[PDB]
Amino acid sequence: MKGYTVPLSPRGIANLAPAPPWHYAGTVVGVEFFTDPAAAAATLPEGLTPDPDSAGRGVAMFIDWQYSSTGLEYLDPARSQYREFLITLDAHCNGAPVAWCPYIYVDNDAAMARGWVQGFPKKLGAVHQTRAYSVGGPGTPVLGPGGQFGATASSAGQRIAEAKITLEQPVPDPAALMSRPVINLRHFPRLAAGQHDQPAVHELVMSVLDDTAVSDAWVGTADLAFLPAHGEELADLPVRRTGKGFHFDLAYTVTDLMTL
Amino acid sequence: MKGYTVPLSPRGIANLAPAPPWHYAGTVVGVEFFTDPAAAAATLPEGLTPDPDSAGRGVAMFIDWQYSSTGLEYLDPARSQYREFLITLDAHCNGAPVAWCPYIYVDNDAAMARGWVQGFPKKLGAVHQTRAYSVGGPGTPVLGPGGQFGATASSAGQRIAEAKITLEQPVPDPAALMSRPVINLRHFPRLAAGQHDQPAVHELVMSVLDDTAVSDAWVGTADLAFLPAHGEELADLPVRRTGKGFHFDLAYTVTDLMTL
Amino acid sequence: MKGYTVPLSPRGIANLAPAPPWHYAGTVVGVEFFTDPAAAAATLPEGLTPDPDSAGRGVAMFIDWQYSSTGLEYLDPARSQYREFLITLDAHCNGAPVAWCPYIYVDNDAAMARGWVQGFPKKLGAVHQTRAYSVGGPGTPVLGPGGQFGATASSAGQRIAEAKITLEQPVPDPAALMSRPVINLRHFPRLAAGQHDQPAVHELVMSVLDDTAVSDAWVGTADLAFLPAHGEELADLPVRRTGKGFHFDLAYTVTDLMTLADH
Amino acid sequence: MKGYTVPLSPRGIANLAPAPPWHYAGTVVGVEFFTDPAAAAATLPEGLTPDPDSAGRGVAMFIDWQYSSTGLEYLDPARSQYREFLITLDAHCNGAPVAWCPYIYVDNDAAMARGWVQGFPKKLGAVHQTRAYSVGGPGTPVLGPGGQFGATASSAGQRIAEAKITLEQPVRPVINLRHFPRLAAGQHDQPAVHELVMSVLDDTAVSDAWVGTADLAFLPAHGEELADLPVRRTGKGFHFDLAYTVTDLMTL
Repeated sequence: MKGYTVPLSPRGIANLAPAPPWHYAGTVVGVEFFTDPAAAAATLPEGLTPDPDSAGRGVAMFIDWQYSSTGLEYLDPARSQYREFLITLDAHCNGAPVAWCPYIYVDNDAAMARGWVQGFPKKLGAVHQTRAYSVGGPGTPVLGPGGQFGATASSAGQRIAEAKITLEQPVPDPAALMSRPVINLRHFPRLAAGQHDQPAVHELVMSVLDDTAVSDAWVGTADLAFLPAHGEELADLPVRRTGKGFHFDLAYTVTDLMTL
Repeated sequence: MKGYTVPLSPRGIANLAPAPPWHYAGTVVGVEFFTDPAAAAATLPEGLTPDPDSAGRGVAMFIDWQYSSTGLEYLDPARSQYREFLITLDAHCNGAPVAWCPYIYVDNDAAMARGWVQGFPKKLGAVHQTRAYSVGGPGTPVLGPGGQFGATASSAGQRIAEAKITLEQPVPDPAALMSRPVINLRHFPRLAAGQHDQPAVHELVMSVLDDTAVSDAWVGTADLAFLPAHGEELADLPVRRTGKGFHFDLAYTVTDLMTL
Repeated sequence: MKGYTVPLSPRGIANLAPAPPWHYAGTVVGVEFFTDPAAAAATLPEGLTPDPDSAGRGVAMFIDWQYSSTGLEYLDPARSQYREFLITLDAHCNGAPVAWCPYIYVDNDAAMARGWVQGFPKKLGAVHQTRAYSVGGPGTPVLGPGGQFGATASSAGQRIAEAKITLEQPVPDPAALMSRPVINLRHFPRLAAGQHDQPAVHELVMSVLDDTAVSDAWVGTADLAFLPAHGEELADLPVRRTGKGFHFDLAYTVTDLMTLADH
Repeated sequence: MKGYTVPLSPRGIANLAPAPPWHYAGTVVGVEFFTDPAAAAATLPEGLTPDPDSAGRGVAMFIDWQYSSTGLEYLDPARSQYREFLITLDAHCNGAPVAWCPYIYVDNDAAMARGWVQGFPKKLGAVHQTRAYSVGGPGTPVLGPGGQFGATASSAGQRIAEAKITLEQPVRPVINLRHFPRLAAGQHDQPAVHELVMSVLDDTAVSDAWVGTADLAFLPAHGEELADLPVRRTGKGFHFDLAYTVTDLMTL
């Protein structure tokens, strides 16, 4: 019986995800937004406190990802490619700026499972972003000044987020786009009677990323809306205003995770 | 904060699945099959031994499920309805006949997550079965003698199982269809460096079903094949012989789980 | 080459749909609704006029279908099963009551193609309805008094319709359900430059159904709303009030189609 | 009653596709292949004849497409993005070399409808290709020598094509059949539209083109005939970006 996640199996192939290293390359459409500080604070786990400078600030990201491990798994895009929508909210952890992730949606089950292991609270959704093609022409925006990119996310057949950015200038400090570490919550419940309120796993974690790289980073303006949907709470973080729109490529490897 | 599974949230609505009770009503197309005893034995976890009488016997099931909890969630079929394919394999636990579930596929993420909590090693797949309609006519089989029903399962765009049954007569003892208790494995890994081989949760469990009911049960003949697929190991349990085909409605409630 | 729809092929198997007969068995959750008479009239093709008694009335249906033809195609549910949401609107054709279908959504491409051939203006969508299971218990409504059934439709990831019905009693006259014949529009455009407004096929048709049967028909109360969505116009027929809710099984065969007027 | 395709509507918004112009930008992973000449010939419509020099040759393409029209429709990727797998087969038209398209699969209904209008015999499928990301790293190949790309296509939950290319080195009109049947009794063998057409592309552009080696197989599937053009051997694999606009179609 081999495997990292279920199903465990004789050859360790059937598992939804094998053991790390997990490698990632993606393209991000991002929007800085501001919600009610109290609404953001309401989502925070016990160990985190509101950001004393930017409470209410968040970032919405729509990402086209490609995953691989040690065996050129990216040659199997029917399993290795997925699209993802998440928000993070500014917070502090012991006086240090961090980014809490309350909600995140993906269109792939393996990504969802790798997510839960990392503490990303992933559910299935349908996510899309405008793509730039280097050939150019009227079927594509330019990845440069004036380039417009749309993005959307749905869950259970309901639209939950719609966004648009217009690029203006290169990001002068690309590496600093990843400055705030992400905080997550590994959580796995119990089903034994009497224990439904006593999860087997429940721990605050900090995302650890190896060999992070950012390229082709652009900044501009942005529009963003969250839409009310049955069975979702994203829109309870209403967009009071939008800040910068961002477009960049992102790569890293995951082999570790810090339990806080 | 509130909720049973992730994401936890201010109102406990965004969670992929709320706490039990979980109620189920389903229609099952079932096929008894026989594979190599050694191939079946290779899938067994520590704690289970080969069945001394029927090693190699298993049952493939294709199910059209509807879920609900305490608030008429069946009124939201976009979330509550799903289709599922699984196999069980005859085994023994401490000299008692049981049914081990190595592989199971479902077309809904909430069902998948509830599955992991139960120890069902669910992955996403596309599952279909012929339906009988009371109105009759050339668009439907009869739920009765001569009625033919097809069923298929795919995962990652690859067909993994194809089945057909032809009904002959009512099941003589419908209550006995669910006689072998199902054994599963709750399993949730760690990502902390050095601990990828030390899962946080790893325990054999017995499925506990409340108020189990079966109706409209028919038996007849069957054909079943498992197809080799990249990233799957189902077809490593080759169908050497097909036994009985079954068609029945099934209902039960989940509130508990027995850790062995 | 062989085949009925594209792709045509050496063996006539690859086609999205073969020739009729097309057989259908389905379960319907239906809602009678009332919108603005002028909104309904705005969708009507040339040839149809407003209903002088019930202008603004329509019916929304959510259907779990199973298709088959001459070879037990229902044994291949990955191709033959699908879910469908449509509306019809009361109208008149030369003084006769008919039902115009402006919008319809389905989760299966073969159904979409067979639809286009019939003049049903089908697009892809995601459609669901609560199911009743004979075994009973807390996972299912009863198909009977008090039974509640929800239904929804989305397109392109946007929710466009949400419905609920509560059953009260058997339909008194099931034979008279959806008694208005359905009118559709076969339409296939041209792409040749200069001809983008000169479609190759453009004709009003009346749906012809063979051996129609209904069973297990119940009526009760209903709630229905259409939701605004980008790239959709369904919600421009706002539900001002709802009438009866319905639940029934439906079966028929298609082999024919009546052309009313070409272009 | 405005609109280009159905549904026609009061505002012309609900239609599956509006009128041209239709603009496209895409990335192609492709494989040249050789099947049995007689198998290719069996797919040919009236009006096309076997290629006297390369009968049996075809090309398989897996494409990640983005569409737009006159209103920045590419800002709505939930409708405007799609993935497509097709094959073409070498043939001749009136003594002249062309590429016949017998089979093609897309993951989007609007693309399927625009396809039928063009005479592409599109059905729904699930199509995927490896993507190259500029940022680089172990999650992506690098366009250039040694760069490896996989691609697959499925239909009705069945895998029908699997391909892989390895790039080595930097670097025919399509014929289709518009076809729309009749349902009126007695007329099921008498289609309302049935005409051979040549694809007309405006402002075509190709960029960043690479060729290399390739593997390709078509898998037998219920309800499909693609694998009845068995890949006997593969030629070149290739990778490139492609753009063009559609406003016209030539009836032959």
